[PDB]
Amino acid sequence: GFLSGKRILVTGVASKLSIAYGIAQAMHREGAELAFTYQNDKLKGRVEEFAAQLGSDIVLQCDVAEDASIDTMFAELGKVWPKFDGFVHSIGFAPGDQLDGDYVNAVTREGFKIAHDISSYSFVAMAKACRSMLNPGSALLTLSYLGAERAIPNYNVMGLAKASLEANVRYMANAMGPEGVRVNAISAGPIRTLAASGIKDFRKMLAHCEAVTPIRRTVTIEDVGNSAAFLCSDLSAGISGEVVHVDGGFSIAAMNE
Amino acid sequence: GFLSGKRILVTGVASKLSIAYGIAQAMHREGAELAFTYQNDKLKGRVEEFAAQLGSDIVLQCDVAEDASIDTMFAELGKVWPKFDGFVHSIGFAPGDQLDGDYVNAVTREGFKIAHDISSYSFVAMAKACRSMLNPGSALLTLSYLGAERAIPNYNVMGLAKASLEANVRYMANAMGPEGVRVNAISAGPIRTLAASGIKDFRKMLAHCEAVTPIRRTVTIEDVGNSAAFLCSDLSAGISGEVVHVDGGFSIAAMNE
Amino acid sequence: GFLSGKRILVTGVASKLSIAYGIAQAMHREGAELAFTYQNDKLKGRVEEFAAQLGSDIVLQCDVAEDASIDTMFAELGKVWPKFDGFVHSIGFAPGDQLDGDYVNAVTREGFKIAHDISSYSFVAMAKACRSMLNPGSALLTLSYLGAERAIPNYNVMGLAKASLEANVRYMANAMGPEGVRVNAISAGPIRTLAASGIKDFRKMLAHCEAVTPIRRTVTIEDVGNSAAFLCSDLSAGISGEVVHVDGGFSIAAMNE
Amino acid sequence: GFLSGKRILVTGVASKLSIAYGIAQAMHREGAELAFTYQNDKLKGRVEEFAAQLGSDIVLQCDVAEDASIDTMFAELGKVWPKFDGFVHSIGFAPGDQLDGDYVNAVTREGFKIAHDISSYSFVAMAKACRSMLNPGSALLTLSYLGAERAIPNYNVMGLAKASLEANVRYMANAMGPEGVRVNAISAGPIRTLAASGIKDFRKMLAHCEAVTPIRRTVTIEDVGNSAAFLCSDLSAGISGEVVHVDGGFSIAAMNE
Ligand SMILES: NC(=O)c1ccc[n+]([C@@H]2O[C@H](COP(=O)([O-])OP(=O)(O)OC[C@H]3O[C@@H](n4cnc5c(N)ncnc54)[C@H](O)[C@@H]3O)[C@@H](O)[C@H]2O)c1
Ligand SMILES: NC(=O)c1ccc[n+]([C@@H]2O[C@H](COP(=O)([O-])OP(=O)(O)OC[C@H]3O[C@@H](n4cnc5c(N)ncnc54)[C@H](O)[C@@H]3O)[C@@H](O)[C@H]2O)c1
Ligand SMILES: NC(=O)c1ccc[n+]([C@@H]2O[C@H](COP(=O)([O-])OP(=O)(O)OC[C@H]3O[C@@H](n4cnc5c(N)ncnc54)[C@H](O)[C@@H]3O)[C@@H](O)[C@H]2O)c1
Ligand SMILES: NC(=O)c1ccc[n+]([C@@H]2O[C@H](COP(=O)([O-])OP(=O)(O)OC[C@H]3O[C@@H](n4cnc5c(N)ncnc54)[C@H](O)[C@@H]3O)[C@@H](O)[C@H]2O)c1
Ligand SMILES: Oc1cc(Cl)ccc1Oc1ccc(Cl)cc1Cl
Ligand SMILES: Oc1cc(Cl)ccc1Oc1ccc(Cl)cc1Cl
Ligand SMILES: Oc1cc(Cl)ccc1Oc1ccc(Cl)cc1Cl
Ligand SMILES: Oc1cc(Cl)ccc1Oc1ccc(Cl)cc1Cl
Repeated sequence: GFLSGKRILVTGVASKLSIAYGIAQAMHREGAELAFTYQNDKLKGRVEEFAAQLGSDIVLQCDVAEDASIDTMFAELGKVWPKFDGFVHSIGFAPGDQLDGDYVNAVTREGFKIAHDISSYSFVAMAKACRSMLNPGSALLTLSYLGAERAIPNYNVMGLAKASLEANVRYMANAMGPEGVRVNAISAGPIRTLAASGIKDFRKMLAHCEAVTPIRRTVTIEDVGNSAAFLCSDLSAGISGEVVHVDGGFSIAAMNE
Repeated sequence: GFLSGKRILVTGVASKLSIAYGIAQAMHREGAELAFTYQNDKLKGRVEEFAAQLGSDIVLQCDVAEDASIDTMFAELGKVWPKFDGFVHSIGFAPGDQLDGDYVNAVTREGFKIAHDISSYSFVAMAKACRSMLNPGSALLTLSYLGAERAIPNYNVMGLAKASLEANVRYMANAMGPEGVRVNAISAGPIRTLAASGIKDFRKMLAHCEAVTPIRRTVTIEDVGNSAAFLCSDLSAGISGEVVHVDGGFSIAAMNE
Repeated sequence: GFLSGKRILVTGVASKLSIAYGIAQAMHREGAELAFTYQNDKLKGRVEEFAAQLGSDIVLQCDVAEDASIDTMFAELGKVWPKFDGFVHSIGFAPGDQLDGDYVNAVTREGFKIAHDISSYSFVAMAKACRSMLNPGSALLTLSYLGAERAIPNYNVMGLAKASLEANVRYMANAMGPEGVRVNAISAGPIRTLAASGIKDFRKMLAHCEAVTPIRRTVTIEDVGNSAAFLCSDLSAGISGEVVHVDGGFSIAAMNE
Repeated sequence: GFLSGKRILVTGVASKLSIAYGIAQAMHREGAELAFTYQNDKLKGRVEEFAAQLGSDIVLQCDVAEDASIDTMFAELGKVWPKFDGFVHSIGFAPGDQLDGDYVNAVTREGFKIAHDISSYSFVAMAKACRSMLNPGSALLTLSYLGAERAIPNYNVMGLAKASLEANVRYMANAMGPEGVRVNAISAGPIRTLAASGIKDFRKMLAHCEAVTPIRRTVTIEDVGNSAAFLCSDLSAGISGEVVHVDGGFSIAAMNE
C-alpha cells in the first residue's frame, strides 16, 4: 500500500467503534507497520486482540495525564522502534458534568483544566517525548471537531479544548516542519462511538447532521480512516498545519432547512 | 457620549501603556461610569490614581487566578453597583520561559496550564460570577491576538490560550445571548506594553507589521480604545460572539514583501 | 457626533426599508454631511425626499453598471465636494431566475456575469473613479452576507459575488492603506427589504435565524446603521480590510437545534 | 491503485510543468483511466503526446470561454464515455495588464469580467454540462490559491476570481452532494509553471515562500498531484466542499522573519 515501509503509533483504541480502530484498519490495509497503546488495564485485553488481528505485537500502556507514562511508553517503544514515522492522536476527555446543559453554568476551573490538558496538551506532550525518534518525512495526526469553530450546544468546554488543539497543530507544524515532520488534524463529523454516548443528546445531533449534510449521510470510521491514512502517508507531503474537515461538507452549508 | 449611563468594570490597567488604560480612557470620554480592579498590592496605588483621574473611586482587587478573589470582588462591587452593564477583560499571562524559542521544546504541562487558566478560563470565570448582576443590553469584551489564528514565532503557548479564548467568546456569546448579554473580542495588533517586554524580538515584531501593514502604521491603545467603547455600547447591539481585528488590516495581507 | 465634519456619499437608498437608509440615518445623527445617489428616474423623487430630510440637497444619479455613469456622478460631486471622506457601497443585483432552486441548474454565464459586475466590481469601480478626491483618513464601506462564507440555499450566485466582494475589500484595503484610505465590510444578517422579496423562503429564512440567533433576534438597519457609522468614523482608524459580522452572532453558532 | 476503475477528465495540460500534468501522472500511476482536453490547436500535439504516454487516446479540444465548446466536448466524450467519475479543473486566466502593479489602478471591468468567467464560472459551466454523465461517488476537483484569502501584491483580480471559485466549490458541493458528487479544491502553493511567468515578480514570491515555509521547501506538481489523486478517489469519500491547502503550511505561519 501507500503506507508500506511506515512505522506508526496509534493511540485511543477503546472499541471496534473507536475512530482509531478505523484509522488502524486503513493504515494496516495500506501496508503500515503498527503499534498500539491503551489508557489503562481495563483495555489491555481488548487492544491486544485488535493489535494481533492487525498483525502487531507492540502494545503498551500509557496515560497522557502523566508525563512519566508518556516517557516510559516511548522508552519501551524505542527498544523495538528506535525510530518511527509519527503517531495518531485520538485522545480527548472532559468530566461529564461539563458536557451537559448551560456552558456558562457548567464550566469549572477544574473541568476546564482537565479538558485542555488531555484533549490538547497531550498532543504536544507526546511529540515532545518522541521528537528525536521521528524519521524524516514523519507525520503527526490528531482528531478535532467543528466545536472548535462554532458554539455547539452541550459540547461546551470540549470546544475550547479543540480550539486550543487546532492551534497546537499550527504551532507544532511550524516548529517541526524544518526537521521534516508534518502536523495535521482531521475534523470529523459525528460518529458512532463510546465517548459520544458521553455528550448530551448526541443522537439528535447525528440525525440533524445526516439530514442536512451535502452528501446526505454521516461519516464512517472508514471515511475518517482513509483520510487519516492518506494524511500520514508521503502522498500528502505537501500538506501541513491543516485541519481537513471530514464531515461530508456539513460545516460549509447553512439553512438547508 | 454613546456610553452615557453605562456602568463598566475595567480590568488589566497596569500602567499608562496598558491597553485597558486606553479603553478606560475612551469609555470615560464617551461618558460611561467606570470601575477598576487591580491584580495585587504592587499595583493598587497606580490604579487608584488612574481611577481618580477618570472620576472613579471604585478600585477593587481581583486576581483571576483564584475563584475566591473573583467572588469577593463582585461581592464588593454589588455594594455600589448592584447591577452593571458588562466588563472589559484585559488579562493574559504565561511563564516567561514559555515565550522563547522552539514552541515544542519550550512548552510544558505546567506552562500550558497557567497560560490557559489565567488567559482563557478567567474570562468565563468572571462571567459566571457576575451573571445575575448584568443588566439586559450588557456587553462583555476581551482582547486576543493573531497568535490565535496563525503560528507566530515565540508567541508559542499564548497562541493556544488565545485560540481557547476566542472559542470562549463564541461559547459565552451563545449561552448569554438570550438573557441579553453580548460577548465579543478585539484581536489587536501589537503595542509596546510592559507585557510585550517579555516577548522576544517584539521590537522587531512591531517593525515588520508597520511597513507591511495596509495602513502603514501599527495601532494605538487609542485605536483599540475607540473600538472597545463601540463594541461595549448599544451601537453594536447587533454584533455578538465576534472577533473584530483591530490591527490596521495586517492579517488580511500577504507577501507585502 | 463622532462623524462631525465628515463628508460621506451614500448609495443604495431605494426605500425606508433600505439598509442604506438606516446607515444614512445613523450617520446624519452622528453629524456627517451626506450625499446621495439614485440608480434611475424611477427612484429619483424618493431619494430626493430622504435627502431633504437629512439636510442634504446633493442627490446625484449613478448606475454602477456603467463607467460613464460613475465618472459623470463624481464629476458632478466634485462641483460641491472637491474632496470628501469616503462612501457607503450598498448595491447588489442578480437576475431573479438565479435565486431559485438548484444552484448548478439555475446558474448561467450571463447571470454569473451580471451578479459579479453589479455586486462585486462596482465597489472598486467607484473607488477607482474617486481615488484622487478622498481625504486622508477616508473610509470606504460595503455590505456583504454569510452567503459568501457558506453555501446557503437559494442565495446561489450572489454568494460567489459576495465572496469576490469580500476579497475586493481586502485587495482594496491593501492598495489604498498607504494613502490613508481604510476599507471594510459589514456582513449583515437578513432584513426584510424590497430586495429580500426576490429571495425564496426569505420570510422563512428570517424565522430560522431569529430563534437560533445568540441574541434571539434578527438585526435591524439601525443595528447595521450604528456599525457603519462607526466603521466610517475616525473611531475605527485601526480597522481596515475587515469583514465585521453584524448578525447577532448567528454565524458563530451551530446546531442551536 | 486506489483510483483503479475510475474514468477521469483532466483539463489544463499545457506543458510538463503544468500542475495538471502532475495530477495526471499521479492518477495514472494510481490506476485511473484518463481523458484530456486542450484549449486550442497550438497544444493539440503536445497534449496528444502526454496522453499517449499516459495510455490515453481520448483528447478533445475545448474552450471554457464558450458554452458550445464545452457542450461539444462532452458530446464527443459521451461517445466513449457515456458515464465517468469527475474531472479536474486546472483553468484560470486574466489579461496580463491586470496582474501588474497597483490593483485599484490595474483593475478594469473587462479584465475583472474575463478573470471571473474563465477562472471561476468555467468550473460550474463544465459541471453543468456533464451533470447527467457523472456516476455515483464521482468527484470534481479545482485548483485555487491563497490569493483568495489574502491580498497578495500583483495577484490582483485573480484574487477575487479565486475567492469566487472557492465559494463555487461550497455552492457546488451542497447542490450535487445529494446525487453523490463530491466537490473540493486544492489550494497549492507557488509552482514552477508557464502561467506564473505571467504574474509580476513571481520568482521572488517563490524564494520568500521556500525560506519561510514550515517544511522549508516549495511544493512540487508531485505533492499537488498526489493530494489531487487522493481527493478524487473513494479514499476521500468523507470530504466535500473543502479547500485543502497544499502549500507546505505556508498560510498558517506568520513573522517567521
Ligand atoms: N466521536 C465523534 O463523533 C468525533 C467527531 C470528531 C472528533 N472526535 C474526536 O476524535 C478522538 C477519538 O474519539 P472517539 O470518538 O474515537 O472516542 P473513544 O472513546 O472511542 O476514544 C477516546 C479515547 O481516549 C482515550 N483516552 C482518554 N483519556 C486518556 C488519558 N488520560 N490517557 C490516555 N488515553 C486516554 C481512551 O482510552 C479512549 O480510547 C477524540 O479526540 C474525539 O473528540 C470524535
Ligand atoms: N500588547 C499588545 O500588543 C497586544 C496585542 C493583542 C492583544 N493583547 C492583549 O491585551 C491584554 C492586555 O495586555 P497589555 O498588552 O495591556 O499588557 P499589560 O501588562 O499592560 O496588561 C496585563 C495585565 O494582566 C494583569 N494580570 C496578570 N495576571 C493576572 C492574574 N492572575 N489576575 C488578575 N490580573 C492579572 C496584570 O495585572 C496586568 O494589568 C492581554 O490579554 C494581551 O494578550 C496585547
Ligand atoms: N437585506 C438583507 O437582509 C441583507 C443582508 C446582508 C447584506 N445585504 C446587502 O445590503 C445591500 C443593500 O441591499 P438592501 O437589502 O438594502 O436592498 P435594497 O433593494 O433596499 O437595495 C438595493 C439597491 O441596489 C441599487 N442598485 C441595483 N442595481 C444598481 C445598478 N446597476 N446601479 C446602481 N444602483 C443599483 C438599487 O437602486 C437599490 O437602492 C446589498 O449589497 C445586499 O446584498 C442585505
Ligand atoms: N502555478 C502556481 O504556482 C499555482 C498555485 C496555486 C494555484 N494555481 C492554479 O492552478 C491552475 C493550474 O495552472 P498552472 O499553474 O498549471 O498553469 P498552466 O498555464 O500550466 O495551466 C493553465 C491552463 O489553463 C488553460 N486555459 C486558460 N484559459 C482557457 C480557456 N478559456 N479555455 C480552456 N482552457 C484554458 C490553458 O490552456 C492552460 O493549460 C490555475 O487555476 C492556477 O491559477 C497555480
Ligand atoms: O469530540 C467529540 C465530538 C463528537 Cl461529535 C463525538 C465525540 C467526541 O469525542 C469526545 C467527546 C467528549 C469527551 Cl469527554 C471525550 C471525547 Cl473522545
Ligand atoms: O498577547 C500579546 C501579544 C502581543 Cl503582540 C504583545 C503582548 C501580548 O501580551 C502578553 C504576552 C505575554 C504575556 Cl506572558 C502576557 C501578555 Cl498580556
Ligand atoms: O444579499 C442579500 C442577502 C439577504 Cl439575506 C437578503 C437580501 C440580499 O440582497 C439581495 C439579494 C438579491 C438581489 Cl438580486 C439583490 C440584493 Cl440587494
Ligand atoms: O493562480 C496562480 C497562482 C500562482 Cl502562485 C502561480 C500561478 C497561478 O496561475 C495563474 C496565474 C495568472 C493567470 Cl492569468 C493564469 C494562471 Cl493559470
